[PDB]
Amino acid sequence: SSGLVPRGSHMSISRFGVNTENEDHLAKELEDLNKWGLNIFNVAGYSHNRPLTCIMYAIFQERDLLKTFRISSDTFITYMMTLEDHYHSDVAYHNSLHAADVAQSTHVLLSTPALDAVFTDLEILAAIFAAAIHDVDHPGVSNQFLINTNSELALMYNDESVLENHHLAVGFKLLQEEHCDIFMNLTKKQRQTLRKMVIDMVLATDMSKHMSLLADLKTMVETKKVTSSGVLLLDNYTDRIQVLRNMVHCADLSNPTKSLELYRQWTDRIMEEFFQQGDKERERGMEISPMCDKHTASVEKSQVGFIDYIVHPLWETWADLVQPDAQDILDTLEDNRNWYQSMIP
Ligand SMILES: COc1ccc2c(Nc3c(Cl)cncc3Cl)cc(=O)oc2c1OC1CCCC1
Ligand SMILES: [Mg+2]
Ligand SMILES: [Zn+2]
Repeated sequence: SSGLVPRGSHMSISRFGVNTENEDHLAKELEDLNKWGLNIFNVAGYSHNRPLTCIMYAIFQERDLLKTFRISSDTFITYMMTLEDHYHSDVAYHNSLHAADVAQSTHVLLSTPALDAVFTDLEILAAIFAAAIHDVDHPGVSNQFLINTNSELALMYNDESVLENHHLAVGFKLLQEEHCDIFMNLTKKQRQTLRKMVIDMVLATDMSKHMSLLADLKTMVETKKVTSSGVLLLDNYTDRIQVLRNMVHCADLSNPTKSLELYRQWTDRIMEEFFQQGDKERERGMEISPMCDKHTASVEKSQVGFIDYIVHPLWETWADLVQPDAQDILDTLEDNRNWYQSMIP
């Protein structure tokens, strides 16, 4: 059988989009599965554009989660393909590629030396799952757009974290489609605890919560306890879920910390989507939102501002918490900032 599937499994790699011509190219790419340098774009190209299902399957075999929580390859692949299918392919940034990137990045962060032996397999399961569903069924417009157009969703959720709540509703609702219950064999107590942790992590991806989230994290860094070997000590549930909230938030905001080659592609996609919203706003006779105007946009300048006000402050604190594990991410982020700095017209 293929090294891409569990030993003795009947699962066909062709089921999740991989041809024999790309098996080796993909397996090579997957040698970087546990590294920040992994190229999710190549993975997507080698799997008929199903990077989420592909990367999640690799992560779950790597972390032995299928065996730990008794999830069969069939159930897993059915759920993942169903979920990936619910990410809008025609949305420039928030499609399954973005989710695959967050999942993969979350996967790498969970293994940072400073956090070793901190999380239970269940917490690990919830973090990666949360990352995978965090933007499912995203429409390509912001919460404010949904609020202004009196979206059914916005009414339903009282204008509070409209998208995020929706991502959660969809992510869990799909567990009920045919052969999609990947949590069937967890105990009742485990499903309850996982639900709560996922809800927590996905709501924290709401940007309007960023400031509050960053503040709490800085407070934790202050009182952090560590072992002789230098490993973080997160005694209680509160500290663990707070770190996980921040971990997924960091993965969501990890574009500028990746190689410049990848970062630039991520930047083109987000700008393209923002412009899509810009056009939608014009078509509906609304005021064009900031940066959603392709005509008065300043891409380079905006990236620098995004890094100075949002990304750098967040990663500087994370780097602080898991010191010195994130120093490289910190340097790459700085190198990338200066590049965009130098490209401003
Ligand atoms: C690579 O460039 C990215 C990538 C992602 C974002 C971004 N992502 C998110 C997140 Cl993390 C959570 N909710 C919504 C968005 Cl759109 C937010 C956000 O405000 O800006 C993002 C961003 O840069 C923006 C494009 C011009 C200035 C800001
Ligand atoms: Mg989101
Ligand atoms: Zn996201």
